Amino acid sequence: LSAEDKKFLEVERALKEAALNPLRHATEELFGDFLKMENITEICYNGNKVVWVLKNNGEWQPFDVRDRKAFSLSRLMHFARCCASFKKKTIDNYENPILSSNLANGERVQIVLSPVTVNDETISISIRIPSKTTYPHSFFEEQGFYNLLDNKEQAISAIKDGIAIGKNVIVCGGTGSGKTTYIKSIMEFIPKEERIISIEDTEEIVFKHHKNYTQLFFGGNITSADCLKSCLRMRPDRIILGELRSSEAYDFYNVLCSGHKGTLTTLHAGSSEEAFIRLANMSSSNSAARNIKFESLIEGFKDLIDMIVHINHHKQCDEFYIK
Amino acid sequence: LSAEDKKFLEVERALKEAALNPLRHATEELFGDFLKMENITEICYNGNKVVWVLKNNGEWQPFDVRDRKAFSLSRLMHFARCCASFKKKTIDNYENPILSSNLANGERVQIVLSPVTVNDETISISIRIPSKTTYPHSFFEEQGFYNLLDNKEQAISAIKDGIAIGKNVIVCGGTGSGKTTYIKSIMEFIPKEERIISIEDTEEIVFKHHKNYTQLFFGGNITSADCLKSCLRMRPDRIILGELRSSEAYDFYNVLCSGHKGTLTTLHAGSSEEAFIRLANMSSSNSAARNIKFESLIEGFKDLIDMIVHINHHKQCDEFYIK
Amino acid sequence: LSAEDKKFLEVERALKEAALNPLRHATEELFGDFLKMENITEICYNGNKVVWVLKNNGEWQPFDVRDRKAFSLSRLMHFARCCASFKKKTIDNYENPILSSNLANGERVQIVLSPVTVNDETISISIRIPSKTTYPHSFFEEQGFYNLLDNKEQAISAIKDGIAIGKNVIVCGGTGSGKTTYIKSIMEFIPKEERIISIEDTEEIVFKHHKNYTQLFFGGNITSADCLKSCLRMRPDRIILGELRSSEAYDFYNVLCSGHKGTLTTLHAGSSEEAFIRLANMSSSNSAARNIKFESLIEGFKDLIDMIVHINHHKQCDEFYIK
Amino acid sequence: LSAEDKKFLEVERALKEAALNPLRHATEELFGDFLKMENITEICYNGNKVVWVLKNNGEWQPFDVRDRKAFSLSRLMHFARCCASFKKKTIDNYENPILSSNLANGERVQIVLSPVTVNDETISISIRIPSKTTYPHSFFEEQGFYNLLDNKEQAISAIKDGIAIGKNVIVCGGTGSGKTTYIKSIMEFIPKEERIISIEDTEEIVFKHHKNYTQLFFGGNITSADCLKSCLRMRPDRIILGELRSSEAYDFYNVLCSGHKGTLTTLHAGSSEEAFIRLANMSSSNSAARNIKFESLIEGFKDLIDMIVHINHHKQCDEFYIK
Amino acid sequence: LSAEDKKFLEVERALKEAALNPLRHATEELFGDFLKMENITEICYNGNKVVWVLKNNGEWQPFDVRDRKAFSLSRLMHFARCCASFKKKTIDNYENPILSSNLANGERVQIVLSPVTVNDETISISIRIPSKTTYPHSFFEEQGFYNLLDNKEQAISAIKDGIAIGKNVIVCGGTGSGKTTYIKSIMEFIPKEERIISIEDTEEIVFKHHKNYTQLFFGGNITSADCLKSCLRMRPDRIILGELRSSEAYDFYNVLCSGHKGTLTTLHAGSSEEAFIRLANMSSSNSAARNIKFESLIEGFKDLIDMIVHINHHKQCDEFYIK
Amino acid sequence: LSAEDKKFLEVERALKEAALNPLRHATEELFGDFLKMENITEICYNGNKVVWVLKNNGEWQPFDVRDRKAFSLSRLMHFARCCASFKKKTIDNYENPILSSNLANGERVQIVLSPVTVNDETISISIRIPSKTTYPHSFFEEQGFYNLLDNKEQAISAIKDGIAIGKNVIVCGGTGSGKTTYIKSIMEFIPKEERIISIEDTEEIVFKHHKNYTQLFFGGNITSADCLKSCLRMRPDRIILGELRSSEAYDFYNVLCSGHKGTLTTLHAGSSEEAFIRLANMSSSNSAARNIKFESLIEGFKDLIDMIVHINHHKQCDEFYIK
Ligand SMILES: Nc1ncnc2c1ncn2[C@@H]1O[C@H](COP(=O)(O)OP(=O)(O)O)[C@@H](O)[C@H]1O
Ligand SMILES: Nc1ncnc2c1ncn2[C@@H]1O[C@H](COP(=O)(O)OP(=O)(O)O)[C@@H](O)[C@H]1O
Ligand SMILES: Nc1ncnc2c1ncn2[C@@H]1O[C@H](COP(=O)(O)OP(=O)(O)O)[C@@H](O)[C@H]1O
Ligand SMILES: Nc1ncnc2c1ncn2[C@@H]1O[C@H](COP(=O)(O)OP(=O)(O)O)[C@@H](O)[C@H]1O
Repeated sequence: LSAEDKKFLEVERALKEAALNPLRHATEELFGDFLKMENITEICYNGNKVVWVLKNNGEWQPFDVRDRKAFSLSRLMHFARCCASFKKKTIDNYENPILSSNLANGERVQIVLSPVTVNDETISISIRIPSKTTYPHSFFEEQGFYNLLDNKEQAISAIKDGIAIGKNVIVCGGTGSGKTTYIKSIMEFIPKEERIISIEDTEEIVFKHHKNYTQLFFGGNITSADCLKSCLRMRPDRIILGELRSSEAYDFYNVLCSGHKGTLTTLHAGSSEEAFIRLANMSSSNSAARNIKFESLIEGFKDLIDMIVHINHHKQCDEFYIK
Repeated sequence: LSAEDKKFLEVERALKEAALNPLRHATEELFGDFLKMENITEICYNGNKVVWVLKNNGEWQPFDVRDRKAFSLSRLMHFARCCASFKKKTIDNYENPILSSNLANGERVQIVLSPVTVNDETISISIRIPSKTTYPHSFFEEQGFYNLLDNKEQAISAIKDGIAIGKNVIVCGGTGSGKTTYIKSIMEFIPKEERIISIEDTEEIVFKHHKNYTQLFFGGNITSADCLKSCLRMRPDRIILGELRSSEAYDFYNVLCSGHKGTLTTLHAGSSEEAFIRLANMSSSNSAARNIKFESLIEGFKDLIDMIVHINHHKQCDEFYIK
Repeated sequence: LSAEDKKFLEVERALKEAALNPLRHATEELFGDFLKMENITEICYNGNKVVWVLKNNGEWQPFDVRDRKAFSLSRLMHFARCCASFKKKTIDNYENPILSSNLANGERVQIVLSPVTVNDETISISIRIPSKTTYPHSFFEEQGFYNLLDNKEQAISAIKDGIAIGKNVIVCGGTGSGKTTYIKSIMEFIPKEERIISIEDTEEIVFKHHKNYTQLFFGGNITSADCLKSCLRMRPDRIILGELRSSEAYDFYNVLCSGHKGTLTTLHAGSSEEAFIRLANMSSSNSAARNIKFESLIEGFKDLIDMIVHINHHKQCDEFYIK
Repeated sequence: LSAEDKKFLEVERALKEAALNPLRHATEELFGDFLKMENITEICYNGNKVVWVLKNNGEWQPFDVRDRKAFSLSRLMHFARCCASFKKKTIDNYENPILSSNLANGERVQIVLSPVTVNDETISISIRIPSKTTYPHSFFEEQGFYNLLDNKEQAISAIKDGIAIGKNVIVCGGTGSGKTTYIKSIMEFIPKEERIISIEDTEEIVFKHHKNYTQLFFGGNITSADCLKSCLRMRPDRIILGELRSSEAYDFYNVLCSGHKGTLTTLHAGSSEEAFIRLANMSSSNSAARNIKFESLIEGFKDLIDMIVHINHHKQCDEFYIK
Repeated sequence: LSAEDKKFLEVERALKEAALNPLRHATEELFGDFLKMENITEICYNGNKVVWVLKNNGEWQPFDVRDRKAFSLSRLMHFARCCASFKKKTIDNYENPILSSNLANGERVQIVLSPVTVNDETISISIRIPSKTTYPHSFFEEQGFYNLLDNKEQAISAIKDGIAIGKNVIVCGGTGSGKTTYIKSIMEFIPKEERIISIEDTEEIVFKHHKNYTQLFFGGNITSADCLKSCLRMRPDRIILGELRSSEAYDFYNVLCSGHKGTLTTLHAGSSEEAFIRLANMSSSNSAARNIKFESLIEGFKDLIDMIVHINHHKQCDEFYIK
Repeated sequence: LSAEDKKFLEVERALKEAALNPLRHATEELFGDFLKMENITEICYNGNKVVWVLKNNGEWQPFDVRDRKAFSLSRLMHFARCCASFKKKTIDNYENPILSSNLANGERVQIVLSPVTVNDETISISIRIPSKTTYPHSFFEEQGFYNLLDNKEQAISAIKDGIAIGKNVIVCGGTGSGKTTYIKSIMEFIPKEERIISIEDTEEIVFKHHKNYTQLFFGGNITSADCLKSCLRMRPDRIILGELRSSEAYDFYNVLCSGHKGTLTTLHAGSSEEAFIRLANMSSSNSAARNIKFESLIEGFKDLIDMIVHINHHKQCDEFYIK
């Protein structure tokens, strides 16, 4: 069937390779050395002959690229153009100086040009590196993930036993704090017989304890809401929503309201209460919420969310809310 | 008259068989062995050479299909196209990677293609098997359906008598819990002299006690609201609405507010209170509810619903709300 | 003037006869025997060779039509097609499987086809028979219409004296309970010098005690609201609104608010209070109500409605609300 | 200048007489005898060979017209067409069976045709006779207008003096009660030095005490709001708004809120309180009121209206609300 | 530069003169004698051979123009046509019988024609004469502007010292009461070093104590809001808003909310509190206010307005609100 | 690489210089002497042969330009056109008499022409000079910036330490008070290791303590919301939003609600409380805020804003709100 399968994919593969190879070459040329670096979370070029890399230890390390032709205005613009085209977009110095796209393997990219940047010779690029490593929960415990807590042994038992039972857990905190890395490690305590369905923007979640699952990805014309809606027609036991953002908020609400089994999700929020308040906000941005009261929404989540885990800028839990 | 009926149906039957036979063959070809299985509730192929089946006992059973040509990419894709075309739709790797359709006999089907799936060689399919068996209420009793209740004899008498009198009953719980199977066995206590009108998507309700009845089905351009609206112009005694979903919620509301006799329906809700809240929500998503207060809607349902029955994940009633 | 009047109507009559005669023949062919039956309220064909008739005594009587060619698929489809065309509509197995229309003399008809009905050989038809008989109030008294009341002689005097004075009365209850038949009998106590204007969908109201009146009928492009609005420009003493349904609700509201004389109307409602609540609902579905509070509407009707009469399924008054 | 004025008006007069004379003849032909009658308030033909006239004493008088060619269907229809065309409209048995128009001299006219009327041979017409007579306030006093009041001398002094000072007065009650006739006689107490601007549909208000004034009439594309808006740009002292209807309500509100001197108007309301509620309602039907609370609107009118006068069906004041 | 400047304006001047001269001649012909009159505030022609002039002493003085050809229908229509054209409008007896325009020097004009006026030979015209005289504050004091006050010397010191400091003052009252004349006189107490920017419809404000200022005027396609918005980009010390009316209300609100320096404005209102209520009303008519509460708006103005001055119909202050 | 960079920029530079040089000459020609002046904040020409300059000490200084050809009407008009064309706009005496644009180096410019100005020979121009100087925090201290406070040493320590920790600070006051100059000097206390991203209209913020940063500018089709939205996809540590205006308010809100690190911004508000109210207002003008309560928005900001600093018209802090 492989031979017969190769002829089946021949046309579609060919079309991707023609569109992606120019971008694979430009990406390696400019950022190969940096994308090879260990424990990095972001790479940024500020348009001034210096590349800034952000380590997981919260430190920014600059690199001089003054003597490289890859950081020549014409090479940078080629790269930008390869990025836009890959996602069927355009980037120019008029109606499209800001561009959102992805590299060949999925990492998100943000490019800005003149007139939006300070001047003529300044091109701005920033790439976000996905969570590509899985640390076992045991590791978190050893690194003292729960030490800033008063009920350390109570937190560690609520998480493990809570998720085994299928409670709706939310992991929140600021960017690059470890939310995605954390939800991944706790998937250990989901029974191995559970059917799991994930909704992501970029492949990050790995399945090492489950054989019955399906990954769903959004982008371009397929929204997050589309996937979630499709997900409900695919009989899941658990639903892992990569991260909440906007209108998906409301659709998420109803999924908890139909009394559905254990949902895992990440979200940007400063604390438990800022979360319950943030869930109501994002939820109002979606049409089918107009006739619903803000207090009605906040009181809903507070009744459906079984536990919230917040993480500070030092990658440690400093609040373990439980209902 | 059968000779004349046959010539009357000649053109429509020919058009359906032309469009449905490519589908019947492909469906048999891939899932014939699985659709023959007993006591199943779902069939899922996760695009990785294994077919997962969900049994009524809540267990998933994997089946290896590595040495089958039916699960070859070209054969799967032929099946997907046959699924789309049957419902006058299209499925492709661009603007239509997600598809909702039905098999020849009604079972709902969900298909996802790349770029939404994880990759190029991954096609995801999931089929939902309808409630095709009728178990007599006596059977539920014997299986200990009400054993988890403090008022067992009181519940069993509220149901039998309540429904004989024509009270508005609702059965909620999660997917595959047995709500449809339950409302079916309960129809025994509806007087045989009652005209019954049902509204379903897939044929599931059988009539073994009633001779005066009409079934209405929705799909495509015909909404559930449409059938409900036609229903009211058909003079029913009882109305069985297969399952509440979005906009129908509000039309449902009015039918209760007009004093109408015993309505029976199913809903996805975690509990009595979550139901009263859920009915208010879905009811707000429909236009002619704009000027209505959420508190007005929730209390309206509370006064009109005579009794709610919730079912856990073990197929047992764990709450018998009565007004 | 009759000769000169016949030539005036010649063209319009001819056009109706060409359109209505095919329907007069098809109607007699299939349902003549049933439309001749005494004390019936509805006739239904479920598409299974049996015609069900509903008696005023609440009993359904089946009739076997297995040996009739009028109930042949081709004869049934002809009938359906004659119904649609008469109201300038279309009925088919695609975008128009549900049809609402009327027979030649006004009775409302509801036809449903495949794919909405269960299958290929099932055509559903249901005809509602209008109130065509007038029972004198005395009759209601003799049949014990008010016996289930604690203040029987008080009810009988409030109705008679109340309507003589011109109070806003509402008759409510479920379908086929006798609301229309009741409002008709009480018209006896409206002074014979009153100018009366009725708004109906189907001619049912007769005038045996009044000489100064005008009947108004709605349908197709002329809504109920249109008639009511026209009615207010025709100087009425009393207004008899056949039955409240939707947007007419609000227009009805203002008619009571301008402090207008005695209005009679029927409505589907389970009880007094469900009525005041139902009047507010229907009233919000009409645009010019957006800026009005639900409590503002309910409190209005409660101040303008002078008495409500509710009727149960046994055709007896079981609640006589008075303000 | 009259010779030059005549040539200036030649083309417009010719165009009006061409369009109005077919109407003057048909109107004379059918209703000449009835429009000559004294003390009438309405003329109705119910399509059944009888013309009903409503006298100021509240009695209806029938007149047999069975042997008149004017009430022949073709002659009635000619009259209807002449009515429609005069106001650049159309009347037919399809999309325009209901017509609102005016006779040559202004009287409003309402015409209804089949299918809206009961049948083919039924044409309904109703004509409203304007307040064409002025009775001096002294006459109202002599007829016992205020005899139903506890504070007779106090009412009669509040009116005379109140209006002399310029307070905002409203006259309400039902159709044909005498509100317009009342506000007319009351104008006696408005100082003769006041510039008065009126807004009517039909000419009814006469000026026997004032020399500085301008009349504004609305109809067709010119709304009441239009005239009110122009009015404010004409520097009035007093404003007489013939009668409040829909949207004008809100524009009316603002005029009171700007401190403007004594406004006089008529409204259809059952009582003082029903008026304050009715003004809030009609005021909400106009856009620029969306963001205004119903309680805000009701209280606004209460503080601004200086005195309301209600009139029963016997043409007597039965409530004299003063602030 | 004057010679070079004349050639620069040659084309635009020529175009205005061709459009304005016909109107300069028609205006002098009909109203020259009246526009020359001293202390007048309005001139009105009611279409009945009499011109009414309104003196500042509140008296209307009629003038007979029966023997003038300028008041011939053809001369009046020429004048009307010259007015419409000047503002690029049209005036006729169909879709444009109401016209708002201005004479050559700015005065506002309102013309109404048949069918809106009573009849065929009646043309209505009304011209408002702008405040063209500046009385020094001392004069107001001598005429006893503050005598009806209990704290006369307190009022006179609050106004003088308050405006010197830059407090937000509002002058209100009815038309022709002296609001504009009053704000003009108090500009004496604005420090002469202040940059002043006015927003007017008609030039009325004079600058006799300030050298650094710019006048802004609205009309046609340039709204009041446009000017105010432009004004905020022209670094003003004080802002004098000729008069508040509608949507400008809200824009005005924000200008006070950004904590901006001393604003002077006039408004039509019966009293202090009617003003705070009127400011909230007009403010809601502007889109960007939808999500703001009426009580939220009223409480805002009440916190930002430092003092209100109301004037009665005798040109005297009868209420001096201070916060 | 500079040779290749030059050829890469050849076409864009040529296009800008073609469009910008006519502007550089005209600008030099009229305002060269004034743009060279020290410590100015605005330049205004009021169309009357005098140029007004506003000095940092709040004084306006007039300069006579009567004998200059640059202020000739044709030369001023050439300059206006050059201003409009540079920003792809048009300025004329019809539909575009008001213009908002910028000079060659960024300074904002506002131009008004007749009919908006008082007359034909009057062209109004006003130029805003950007904060182009950086004064060290120590300088503010020496000038007595905090001397008007009761808690001087407490304010000076809350600022230094507060900002070092990353609290959300806001600087408000009126135009030209020194908010931008203040936030600039305060950046000293932001750790040098922080990645800073700024959003301005005109380049004003300098970076003398930070090496990792990116500037974003908005104008034309690129909104402030756009840059803020791109900003969040660039991984900043601190975000400096030049100044809050309309819609950005709400996007700003969310950024605070996501727990994001220390944001610094400027706003036009009279005081702390006026700010919290002002943030709620501007935030409501943006769509996705519809379903949010004004009280919900005001309290949201209060909990998230860590400290507000207001500045009077003498360039001194007169209120130091801390949470
Ligand atoms: N009480 C029961 N005992 C054994 N099997 C059951 C029972 N109730 C339902 N089932 C089986 O479980 C499956 C799911 O039931 P169904 O009524 O369709 O669920 P729901 O509508 O709530 O998703 C069916 O195939 C049915 O035959
Ligand atoms: N006080 C009165 N006495 C006798 N006749 C009256 C009196 N008031 C009104 N009428 C007559 O009654 C009719 C209706 O009066 P009108 O003022 O037009 O009523 P409304 O505007 O309230 O409908 C008129 O023809 C008028 O001449
Ligand atoms: N104090 C005063 N004494 C005499 N005449 C005045 C006085 N104040 C105003 N007037 C005159 O009265 C008229 C009132 O108009 P105006 O001042 O513009 O008031 P508003 O804007 O409120 O209509 C003007 O023609 C003005 O010249
Ligand atoms: N504390 C200060 N002392 C002296 N001059 C100042 C001070 N603060 C600001 N300035 C000057 O005043 C002008 C306006 O300051 P700026 O920060 O741009 O105001 P804002 O943004 O609030 O309008 C600038 O030209 C600046 O150089």
